[PDB]
Amino acid sequence: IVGGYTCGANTVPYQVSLNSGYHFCGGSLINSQWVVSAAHCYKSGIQVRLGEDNINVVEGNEQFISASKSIVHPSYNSNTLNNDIMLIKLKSAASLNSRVASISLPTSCASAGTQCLISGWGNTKSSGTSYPDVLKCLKAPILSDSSCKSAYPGQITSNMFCAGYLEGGKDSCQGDSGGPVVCSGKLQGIVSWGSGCAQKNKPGVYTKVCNYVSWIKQTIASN
Ligand SMILES: [Ca+2]
Repeated sequence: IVGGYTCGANTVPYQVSLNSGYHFCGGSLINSQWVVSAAHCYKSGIQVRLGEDNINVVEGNEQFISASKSIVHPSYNSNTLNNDIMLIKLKSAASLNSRVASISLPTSCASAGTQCLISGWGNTKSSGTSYPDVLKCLKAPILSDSSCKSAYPGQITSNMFCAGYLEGGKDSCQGDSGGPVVCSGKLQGIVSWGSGCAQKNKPGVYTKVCNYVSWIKQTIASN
């Protein structure tokens, strides 16, 4: 997260860290046994870390649970990043409490102008590299589809939306991928891609979760 603020320990209780020996992507807990993330975060050997603030220090509220199954969306396209969503099943159910909690799926899509919360442990600089150890937060609005398509000609599908600031300075970034965009208490986006980070006229692009609710619910029901 570039240009954000320190969330505070366990104030984003649905945020997860995907660990393969190190943090490499975010995700969101959607019930006691399932996480949603970005398909471009796919790899084998994932451990899901819940209840994290400082990902390099054991602070006492963590739960570490290995993945038993990962399901990349059937139509994921790694070249365009269309359908950049995957589901991860945990080997055992998480213990839900005030600091580890699921985020509701949306019943309706969010409109441009809605303010959302984006969070992650990704890079905090637009030029250079500095990775934080505590969770960072950003409040950002959903941008109009017209402005999104104008920023990224020929690259925005109906399964994507832009959020952030056309003036630059505030954005998600590398290492935030897979993490949540929460608007009015519902999961509306997944950190997916962008051109650099926090650059003028290049806002972040997010997977549009409301398009996938039926697939998520059907998949969870049968796996
Ligand atoms: Ca920790």
